[PDB]
Amino acid sequence: LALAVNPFDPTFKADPYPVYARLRTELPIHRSALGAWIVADYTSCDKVLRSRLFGKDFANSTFFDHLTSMMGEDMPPFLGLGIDGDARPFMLTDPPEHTRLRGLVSDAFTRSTTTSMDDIVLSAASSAVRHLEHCTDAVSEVAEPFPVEVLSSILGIPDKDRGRFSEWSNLVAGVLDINFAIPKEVADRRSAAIEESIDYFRTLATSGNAPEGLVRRLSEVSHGGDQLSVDEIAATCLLITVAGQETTSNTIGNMLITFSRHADQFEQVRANPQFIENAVAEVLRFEPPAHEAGRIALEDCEVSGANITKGDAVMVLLASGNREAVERGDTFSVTRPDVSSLSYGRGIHHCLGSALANSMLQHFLRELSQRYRSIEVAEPINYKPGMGLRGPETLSVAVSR
Ligand code: HEM
Ligand SMILES: CC(C)=C[C@H](O)C/C(C)=C/CC/C(C)=C/Cc1c(C)[nH]c2ccccc2c1=O
Repeated sequence: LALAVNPFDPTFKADPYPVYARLRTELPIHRSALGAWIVADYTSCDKVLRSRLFGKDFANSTFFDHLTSMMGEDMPPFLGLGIDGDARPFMLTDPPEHTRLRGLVSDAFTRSTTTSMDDIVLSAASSAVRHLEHCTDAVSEVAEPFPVEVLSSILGIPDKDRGRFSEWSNLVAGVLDINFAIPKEVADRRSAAIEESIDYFRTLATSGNAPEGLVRRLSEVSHGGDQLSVDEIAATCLLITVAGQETTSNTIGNMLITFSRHADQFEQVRANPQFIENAVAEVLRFEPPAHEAGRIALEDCEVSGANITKGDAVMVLLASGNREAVERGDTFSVTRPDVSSLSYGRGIHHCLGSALANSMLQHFLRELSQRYRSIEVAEPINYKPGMGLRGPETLSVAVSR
């Protein structure tokens, strides 16, 4: 009973795994009575992410009404409060809408993320890996600019707007997570940036020669007469700008913390470079940037003797499931000839950007291990606030050639 009260943030934040452990041995599923259900075991986690009895129409759910009443506080700007009720082009939706949007978007997205763009991912990774030896904070000087540079290039942001995009990208990044520890002027400041980047994205799309890249390809995509509207194109641009920022930056920070804590596993990478991909999957497993994915039951349901009611919110603990996805799951091992993970979700909503995040993370680690013999981060680590995401706020790293 005192286990439930334990998720979250009484510096459950700083280390949640032993508590995730308690959950799996004792209380695999429970009503949070903050509001939602909480799910901790690999098998049910997979099961719920995959099932067509669970969806993501979050704006039309009672969940935020409930959360807000419980918190006694107004919702901060959040992806999927959508824009004006319409959370749809944010993929916080179910078939047949999600199906239509996913198909059109992923067709353009892949064409903008092929091995032709690889050189610029490497360039961004190596610059960042290089910045690490003369930075004060690896979060704001290295992890956060790397995905901003990459996405700017994927999207075809013109040279002149790079400064504008990077500023927007900064205000919007926290709109991925829920955080009720956000003053007013900052909600506003962040709201303006949702509005201004949607304004800008429309205009770039309707205005022919957007450079080669995603904005332009989102315009050209056509599946037998079917095609994205211009508000769909701009909302998708924003979704992609938010989706790929803090997930990627948190993971760069967490990767760093993890090789600091396990110097031998790093040694393995620098000495065995054929394991670079397996190591990335392992970081993402051991320290995922998102500890939860969310679902809404579309139907009264049974998931392992638990009784879920139409319209209940279900919090899927990706971070917990992962710790039992492989044998000895509490050991960080980059040599796992395996790497089963929930960090990208499963089923129809499987992270669309996951080949790109993997590419980014792999080039980053490859440059990292080729450039440096050791990395050490100063302990203890301060983590960003928020409900579902986990990664460091600041980071001091010592590095050696
Ligand atoms: C950095 C590592 C990343 C992780 C750990 C991550 C994780 C996620 C997770 C947990 C979801 C929810 C999946 C579910 O509900 O089952 C998601 C969805 C999504 N992600 Fe990411 N992501 C990452 C990087 C990216 C990047 C770089 C992009 C874009 C460039 C991206 C674009 C999206 C999109 C568009 C969706 C919605 C998919 C849908 O509903 O069909 N992801 N990803
Ligand atoms: C998934 C979801 C809507 C969860 C809850 O409603 C709110 C919550 C506590 C979120 C924390 C982080 C979060 C939104 C995680 C899953 C997820 C990620 C990582 N990226 C996305 C990108 C685009 C669209 C949806 C998601 C998503 O749901």
